[PDB]
Amino acid sequence: GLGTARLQLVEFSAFVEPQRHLFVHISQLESVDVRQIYDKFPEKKGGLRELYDRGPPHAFFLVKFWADLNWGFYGVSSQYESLEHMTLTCSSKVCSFGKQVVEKVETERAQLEDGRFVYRLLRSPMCEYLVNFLHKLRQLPERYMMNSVLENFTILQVVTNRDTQELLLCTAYVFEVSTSERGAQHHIYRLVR
Ligand SMILES: O=C(O)c1ccccc1Nc1cccc(C(F)(F)F)c1
Repeated sequence: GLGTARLQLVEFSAFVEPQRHLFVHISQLESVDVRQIYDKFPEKKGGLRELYDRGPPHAFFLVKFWADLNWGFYGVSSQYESLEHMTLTCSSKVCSFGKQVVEKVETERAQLEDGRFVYRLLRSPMCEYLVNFLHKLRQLPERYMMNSVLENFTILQVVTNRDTQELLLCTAYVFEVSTSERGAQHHIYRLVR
């Protein structure tokens, strides 16, 4: 599972609507050495290397997506849950060739449902930089070219307890493209050193 004692990812998805199309989808464990990816994110140092030093290390995950790009409103939907009532800050950074080019900061209040608290961030509009980027990527004539382009782009999500500023979840994403026959796919990994 992608999660800690305090906070779990229930569902994640990114999509376009005119019946929607999902680029990637997680509905709800191998490891990887964070040193192998230090370079994919800034040495900002709000990038990965510094965050990991201050831990906790069990809070840090890597997701590799093989996206489905064969298909307007662009959106992202996240759902988390916990047994504690919290307020969350969710920070998402896009990084391109080592440099942070987007930062999006959102908060969500716990909601009571079925004996647990859920934190629903639903249909957030995907930022414009990403929509435009996806429209170009969609044009490329060959899957191997898309992957070459995508090798230089990563996303980092940082979820903290807003009232204590404790990190609860830190997730790095990296991306390739799948063929239409093989649909979207993901693999989740703990990060270690
Ligand atoms: O959608 C935005 O505006 C977004 C902005 C900054 C950082 C991440 C963002 N969204 C996001 C976050 C995680 C994964 C994906 C996607 F999977 F769509 F690429 C998109």
